[PDB]
Amino acid sequence: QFAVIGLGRFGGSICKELHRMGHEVLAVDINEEKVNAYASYATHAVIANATEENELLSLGIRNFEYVIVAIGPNIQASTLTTLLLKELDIPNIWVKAQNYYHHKVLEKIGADRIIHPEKDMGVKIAQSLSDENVLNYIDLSDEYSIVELLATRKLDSKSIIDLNVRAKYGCTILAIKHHGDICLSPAPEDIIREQDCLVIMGHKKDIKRFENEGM
Amino acid sequence: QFAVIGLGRFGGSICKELHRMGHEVLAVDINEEKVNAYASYATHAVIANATEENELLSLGIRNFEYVIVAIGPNIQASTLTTLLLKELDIPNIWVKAQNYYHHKVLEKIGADRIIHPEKDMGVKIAQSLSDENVLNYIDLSDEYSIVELLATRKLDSKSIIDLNVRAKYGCTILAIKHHGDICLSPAPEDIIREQDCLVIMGHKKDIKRFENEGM
Amino acid sequence: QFAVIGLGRFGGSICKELHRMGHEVLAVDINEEKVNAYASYATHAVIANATEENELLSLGIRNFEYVIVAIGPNIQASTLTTLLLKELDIPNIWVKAQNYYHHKVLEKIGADRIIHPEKDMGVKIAQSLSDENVLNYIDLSDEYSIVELLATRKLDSKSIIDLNVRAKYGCTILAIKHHGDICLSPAPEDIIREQDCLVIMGHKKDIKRFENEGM
Amino acid sequence: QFAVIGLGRFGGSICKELHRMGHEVLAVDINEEKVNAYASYATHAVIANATEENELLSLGIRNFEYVIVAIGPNIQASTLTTLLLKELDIPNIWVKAQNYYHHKVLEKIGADRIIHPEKDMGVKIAQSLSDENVLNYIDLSDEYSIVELLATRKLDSKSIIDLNVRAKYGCTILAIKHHGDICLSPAPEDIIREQDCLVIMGHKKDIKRFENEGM
Amino acid sequence: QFAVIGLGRFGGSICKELHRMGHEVLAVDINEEKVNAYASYATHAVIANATEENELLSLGIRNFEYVIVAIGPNIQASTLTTLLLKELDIPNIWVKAQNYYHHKVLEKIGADRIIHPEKDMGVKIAQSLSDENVLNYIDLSDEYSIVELLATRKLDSKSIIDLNVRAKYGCTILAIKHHGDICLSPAPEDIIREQDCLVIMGHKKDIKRFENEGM
Amino acid sequence: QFAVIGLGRFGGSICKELHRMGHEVLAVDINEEKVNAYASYATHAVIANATEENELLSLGIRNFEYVIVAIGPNIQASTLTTLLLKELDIPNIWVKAQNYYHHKVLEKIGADRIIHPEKDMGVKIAQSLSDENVLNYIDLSDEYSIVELLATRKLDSKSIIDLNVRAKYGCTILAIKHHGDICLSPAPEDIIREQDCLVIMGHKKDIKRFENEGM
Amino acid sequence: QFAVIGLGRFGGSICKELHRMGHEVLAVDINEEKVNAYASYATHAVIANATEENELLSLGIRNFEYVIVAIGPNIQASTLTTLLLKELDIPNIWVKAQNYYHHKVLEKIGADRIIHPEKDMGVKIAQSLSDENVLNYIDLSDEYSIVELLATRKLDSKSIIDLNVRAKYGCTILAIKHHGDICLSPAPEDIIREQDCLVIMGHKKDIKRFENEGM
Amino acid sequence: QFAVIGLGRFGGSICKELHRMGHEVLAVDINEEKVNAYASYATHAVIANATEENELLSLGIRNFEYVIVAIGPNIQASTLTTLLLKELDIPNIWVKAQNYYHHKVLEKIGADRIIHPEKDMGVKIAQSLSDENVLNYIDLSDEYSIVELLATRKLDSKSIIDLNVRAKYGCTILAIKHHGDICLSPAPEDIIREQDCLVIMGHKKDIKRFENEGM
Ligand SMILES: Nc1ncnc2c1ncn2[C@@H]1O[C@H](COP(=O)(O)OP(=O)(O)O)[C@@H](O)[C@H]1O
Ligand SMILES: Nc1ncnc2c1ncn2[C@@H]1O[C@H](COP(=O)(O)OP(=O)(O)O)[C@@H](O)[C@H]1O
Ligand SMILES: Nc1ncnc2c1ncn2[C@@H]1O[C@H](COP(=O)(O)OP(=O)(O)O)[C@@H](O)[C@H]1O
Ligand SMILES: Nc1ncnc2c1ncn2[C@@H]1O[C@H](COP(=O)(O)OP(=O)(O)O)[C@@H](O)[C@H]1O
Ligand SMILES: Nc1ncnc2c1ncn2[C@@H]1O[C@H](COP(=O)(O)OP(=O)(O)O)[C@@H](O)[C@H]1O
Ligand SMILES: Nc1ncnc2c1ncn2[C@@H]1O[C@H](COP(=O)(O)OP(=O)(O)O)[C@@H](O)[C@H]1O
Ligand SMILES: Nc1ncnc2c1ncn2[C@@H]1O[C@H](COP(=O)(O)OP(=O)(O)O)[C@@H](O)[C@H]1O
Ligand SMILES: Nc1ncnc2c1ncn2[C@@H]1O[C@H](COP(=O)(O)OP(=O)(O)O)[C@@H](O)[C@H]1O
Repeated sequence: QFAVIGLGRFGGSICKELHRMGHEVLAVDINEEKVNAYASYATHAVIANATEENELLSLGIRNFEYVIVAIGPNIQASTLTTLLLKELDIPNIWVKAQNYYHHKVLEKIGADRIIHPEKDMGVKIAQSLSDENVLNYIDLSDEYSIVELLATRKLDSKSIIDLNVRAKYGCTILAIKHHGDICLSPAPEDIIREQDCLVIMGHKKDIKRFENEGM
Repeated sequence: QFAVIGLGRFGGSICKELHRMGHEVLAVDINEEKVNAYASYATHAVIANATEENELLSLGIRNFEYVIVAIGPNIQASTLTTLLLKELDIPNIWVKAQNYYHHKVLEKIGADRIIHPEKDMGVKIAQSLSDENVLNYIDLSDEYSIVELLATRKLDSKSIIDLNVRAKYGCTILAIKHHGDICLSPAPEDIIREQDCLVIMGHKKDIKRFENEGM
Repeated sequence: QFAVIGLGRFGGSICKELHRMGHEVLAVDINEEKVNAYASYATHAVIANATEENELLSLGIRNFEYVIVAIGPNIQASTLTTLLLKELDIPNIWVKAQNYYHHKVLEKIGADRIIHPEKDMGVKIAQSLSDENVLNYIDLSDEYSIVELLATRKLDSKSIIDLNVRAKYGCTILAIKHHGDICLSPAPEDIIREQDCLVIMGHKKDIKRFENEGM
Repeated sequence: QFAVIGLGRFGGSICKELHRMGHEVLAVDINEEKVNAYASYATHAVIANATEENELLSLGIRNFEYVIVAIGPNIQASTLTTLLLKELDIPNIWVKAQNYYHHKVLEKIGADRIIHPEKDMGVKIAQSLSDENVLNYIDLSDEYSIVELLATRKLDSKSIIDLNVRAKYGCTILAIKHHGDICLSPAPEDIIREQDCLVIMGHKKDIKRFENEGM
Repeated sequence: QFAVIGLGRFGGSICKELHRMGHEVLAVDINEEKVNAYASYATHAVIANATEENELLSLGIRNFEYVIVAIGPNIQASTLTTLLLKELDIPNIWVKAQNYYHHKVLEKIGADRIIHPEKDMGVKIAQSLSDENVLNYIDLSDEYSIVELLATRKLDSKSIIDLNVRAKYGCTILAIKHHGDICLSPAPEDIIREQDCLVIMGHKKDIKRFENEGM
Repeated sequence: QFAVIGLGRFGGSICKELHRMGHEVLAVDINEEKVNAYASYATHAVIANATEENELLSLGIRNFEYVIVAIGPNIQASTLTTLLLKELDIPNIWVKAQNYYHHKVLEKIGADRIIHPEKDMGVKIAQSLSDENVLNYIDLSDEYSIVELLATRKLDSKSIIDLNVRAKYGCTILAIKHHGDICLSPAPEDIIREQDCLVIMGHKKDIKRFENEGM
Repeated sequence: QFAVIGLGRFGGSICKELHRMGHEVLAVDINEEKVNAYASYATHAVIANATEENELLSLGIRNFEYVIVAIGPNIQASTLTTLLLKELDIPNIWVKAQNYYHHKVLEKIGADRIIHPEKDMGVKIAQSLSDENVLNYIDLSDEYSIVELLATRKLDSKSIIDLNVRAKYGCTILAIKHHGDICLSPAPEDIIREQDCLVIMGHKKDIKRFENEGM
Repeated sequence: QFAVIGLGRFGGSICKELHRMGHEVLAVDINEEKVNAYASYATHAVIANATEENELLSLGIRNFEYVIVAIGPNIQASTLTTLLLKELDIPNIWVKAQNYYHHKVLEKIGADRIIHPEKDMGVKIAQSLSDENVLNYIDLSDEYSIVELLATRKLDSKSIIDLNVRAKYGCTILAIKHHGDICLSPAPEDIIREQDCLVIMGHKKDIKRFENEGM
């Protein structure tokens, strides 16, 4: 169902995680050591030169609905492999881009999805660092978002009804994680202790306001 | 306030994004072309070898609360710089890891946060790939998460009270995005049309169950 | 001014002819024997892998306004070379296509002109053999053309005013070549002897008619 | 009437085009897929080894006036087949040459015409390259020729009587192609717009002069 | 009397051996180093392209009764030269064949003898591996042959009258070579010691029988 | 029992002939086309790189008593393969040599037999040329040999007792092949007709004498 | 007393030699074949992952005064192990360095001695190549050294009092090795024959002078 | 004058040092990063596969008197390179060996010197560790050596005439290094302070005795 062509920092992780989720994955790599190392982290693992189409045919690459092209240092191999896969009518081809150029040519040669892993992780890191409180988040839209927060001393021993976010800031608390224990959709009587995870939901500026005055 | 030591695919993105957000960032790089290219995407841009202590002193690296070590292909510059920075009492040192090892030695030499961009983006892509429906998500913990979904035909013209997720699956719907318009914490009378964004919250396996039988 | 990347049956001819015309041409080839053989048929001759970018940089390939990619047996090397050249902002990139696919991908990766030598030669030869008389020709458009013909016995000792092509077929005679001697824009009194070259100009179907009934 | 022995890039084109012109063609090929692919582009299509005499006899190869030997990568099949055909008293044997040698031995073993498709296409393209404007041409002799030109801005909105080529350069304009529309033997009042096709006729050097000072 | 056109692994050996036997040989080669190296192993040695007729005339190739064409890597030079030699009415033309094809076209263009050295050496080596004992042999017919054998322990100190091959196996012993000393048509009293050469003559199967039970 | 590692002009013939004799042979070749072509001419045929040890182990090369290493274009692969086989304690390793050097290094790395096909065939052809008559022969020693001759008119209708070779020249007639029919150890009354095969045995110079005066 | 953690080209030799000298050594390796191979060349041999702390504790690694970290293929095992050992208060940790980096991080994480085997052996061999005569040497300081020299013809049959190095060049001869026989601190009457070992001692530039004018 | 084929831990150091000494060195490497990194540490630096003969010819490798083969991970490439160099009549070929086997085969294919760097460093460390005083040493022969020592407290304020090594142990003191200052061939009145460098010369076992009872 899934094929990973490059078993490196990026593709190897995709393979390992897909395998961990319970899906069947065929891992490909030109380097024998990589193939051997991911033998336990994949349904099948094969040594093959991705630059030769007949080898791809030998892999039975057409039997897959999703083929992942994760070759980083070599743009040549990346775009060429993507091309060969595009020849074989692969339904979905996802390729890692190195730069603007790579993104462009992959875009033109019919890549289904082009990923800039470092960049996207970068915006995650940037938002996570800009305000020390947010551990993680998800953007529902340009204006609205759900935010995971690290409780400070200002929130210690404070109740949900005490911190009336639903009216004063128009945001809503979703979950509280305390010492690994978790509380989903907590009742107003619940207490928030410091260093705990607080899951708020609402408008970005409003969340920023609550962060400002509340914590 | 923030310093980016490696201006590559990863660090360059962090610098550019931080600059876009309005924060002041000092970009460092041993390659002159990189420094020149990021002159417009940073408050200041300097050519310097991060492995040389006197150069670090010349940068005024101690004046920063956050220093990001993002050097990928060469572990040398990364761990050595991290070490030198740990000597200079940098409050927060965030470093990009290449493998299990890099993570280990960074962990022991006092790295405040170790990032595996390819790995985490890898698992994100993996989750996004396992189900085409999930557009984005956030993990509250090892077991609990909030998931953004792309509504299918099975969910078309269905009401929230019709899809009783709060009891049948123990999950809760948070938001519905329809043609760009957005509905936060929607009432049970609200209708979900296909191709819309559906924000569910709960246990991973339970959300998967709802995905299986519901949509 | 001109660069030939593949010194084979096709590209080698381009190089040799361009050199014969008096233009300065840099010939490239991965095969040393080929490079040696075309040393006398080029301003400069270099051994280089067209698939390696730095080698292209070493060639000073950017200093050329026209670079010809003539690699036949390997589609990989062809599209790859075209790609690398497209990176280096080469003004005009002309590439040999092997098949429909090759034409497509070259088209998408920004090839300025795509040549099917076999095909065009095929149609030229097809028109040349279909009619025993046609020695050569040029197509002005999809419908109109100028045709060179070999005079038969039916045309022997016939005058231009006798063979009134300007009215009977709407075509015009341009030149008559007799025993090597040549007559341009001949007067109606001129005589056409057999085995001579006759240059007619007009519509294809009309020329075919004149061929059918006249000669 | 016509037989094509090699259905490749070259011979396949000859077969397809000949079939398109309305002539009856028998296509031969050692490869079954090729034979199948040209079933629709030929009167008949047969699987046969051109190096085997009895197979040639089985084809009824003697019933043809023109047999085309187009086998490229393998000189063996080409010269051997040509030889067998010369034995069977084939009226016209046309063979594709790979190099100087192939031309030589085909010449000696009684080939009626030896074709270097890449070479001639090469010189055609070469003349097309020396001047960007010339789209096509025909040489009447060593000194005289008819040339098709691409009108530049210098020729825009210019009349034929304005560009007095018949006296100033001794050349004559034959046709003007404007937006696909075509004008044969145009009157001096006619206007030439840029990017149009201009058909001049005369001496090579004179045409070059007109190209130089005029456009 | 003898001319060697290709001074390689094959032709060079022929030249050297013919020269060693006392015959006068003219060695030809396009490579100067070869010509220099075979100067001492030939009556005369000349640098010449065997594909050029005027050079062949300059060699005085017609003055030779035997001309050997030994060019391996290039089928071109071989068949073309053979052709030119056939034009010049050379009495005997012997050419080395590369494959079935080379044999075919040489056969048709009037080669006096076509040699497949590797192949015939192949059957000799095949017999040499098939039987541990035979040092050399000659086939009189499809069924009858003369065989040279290496004496084993089973033949040590055995007399000819002891090994009655003329009646028991119907074969006849011809010669015995002992420590370089040689005995032709030996008398029945003669002794055969091990590691000596034994020359038997008769039917193949019978010789095999004698090998089986005797030695 | 027998393994052929290089399926070319030399090794392929060894394989084919060994197979023809009825022995079981495993053919190896890195080129798939070669392996396919010799599938019918071998017990088993495998695609394998002879320079790779694990592949050799996969072949079960140790199960063979005779392994033939025949490499023409690449001396490296030859000596390396011979080396690996010598490591695996192969009883008999026979290798084709390209030159003196190759012979030396093969000699030192423990090659069991080194064959120069061109050389030996060269001297055989040389003796075949020295005398137009000799069809075949075998050398018993440096001075003594058995020779096969093509009878001329001088020997026509001559009896063995008429041509007293046993006394006048000290050589002995062994066999006469007459119209394909064969006579072994013929009686003195037997007649020799021209164009028949005559098998003489004796001293080289004496045989030459008999050729001189007799035929 | 001594523990060798990596049994490769470097560490294996250390273990074998230390064992040969009579010291007790515990050899460690993650590879079972290596551990088995060095069972006879060590007091004890154990299979263990040097990156796993509990395994190190199981080894009783604290009971050793000297632990050698020689792991080649990856910096990971080396620095991580060195780190763990520095944690466990190992008295002496000597580690093989891969590059400048490895040296740096080992230096900072408290490595007692960092070895560049290739670097030092490389510069020694380099000295052996720059001057063919010097077989070996040792540097007492930046300026002074003892050098072993290979006697040339210029030194043949020369006496020590003849070559007054102690006064003319300020260097002193220490030993003369002749045909394996050795003379320590030789008297001025002793003779030096060519191809013998000559042990000089003094200033580098002075030794170079003596080499220049003397030999 | 010197060529380095492998720019790794070993060969790279040789190149750098040879360049540092003032000699001209041509550095070769199949990896571009290595070639670029050693551009400043060599007269010339080239990307080339050492296993390809024509590339070696292109390098002008024959123009060198010394060619160093330093390729570690691939024994194949090593021996093949050594082989090709042996073909080109290179005067001196020095190769790094990986193991006993490699040493053997390099020995047989005509390697001029075979180096095991790690082994020698291993034995050096082995001698250096039993007694901390030995910093370094040199073996004059199997039995005799010169040793550099670190003076202990037992040697503090002791005179040369006090420590009569020339008679009691048969060894001779050569030099004393005190605070960086150096004394060559010191007089018996000279004093040795602890932790100073003491250069002894004599028999290995005797030196060991002196170390045991004396220091
Ligand atoms: N030509 C090729 N064919 C097949 N696989 C390749 C080729 N080139 C590189 N790879 C594989 O791609 C991987 C690249 O990994 P890496 O450089 O870490 O990229 P990323 O950072 O995207 O993971 C390597 O593990 C390598 O085995
Ligand atoms: N010692 C050093 N000092 C300063 N900058 C360095 C040093 N080593 C590497 N760099 C810089 O770090 C950058 C690494 O970027 P890149 O390889 O793209 O990392 P990633 O792939 O993680 O984005 C390079 O542009 C380089 O200039
Ligand atoms: N990667 C490459 N880099 C440079 N030159 C190449 C490469 N691959 C092939 N070539 C050259 O291209 C030529 C191919 O010529 P050929 O196959 O005859 O094409 P055509 O039939 O169009 O002339 C060869 O001579 C070869 O040397
Ligand atoms: N012996 C043969 N008999 C018949 N057809 C052949 C023989 N050998 C080759 N062919 C055909 O000739 C074609 C060669 O085409 P190709 O190599 O593309 O030539 P070119 O490059 O000149 O177009 C192949 O499709 C093959 O099927
Ligand atoms: N056109 C030619 N004219 C003369 N000599 C030639 C020509 N072409 C090749 N040769 C010679 O033939 C030799 C080929 O030898 P080789 O390849 O070893 O053949 P073989 O393996 O049959 O001995 C080369 O040394 C070359 O000098
Ligand atoms: N490294 C290798 N491993 C295995 N087979 C090889 C290798 N290199 C070449 N070969 C095979 O050897 C054959 C070469 O045969 P050829 O050059 O005809 O030798 P000969 O002239 O002795 O017949 C090729 O068909 C090729 O498949
Ligand atoms: N994590 C580990 N724990 C223990 N031993 C290891 C580990 N990783 C590698 N080794 C051993 O270290 C040895 C390294 O040898 P080698 O690669 O030759 O290094 P070098 O070239 O520095 O001598 C290998 O034999 C391997 O068995
Ligand atoms: N086939 C090859 N041709 C040329 N250079 C090579 C080849 N294979 C490896 N190399 C080079 O040899 C070097 C190997 O060095 P390394 O593995 O560090 O050995 P060592 O540690 O003994 O120096 C690498 O830098 C690599 O670029």
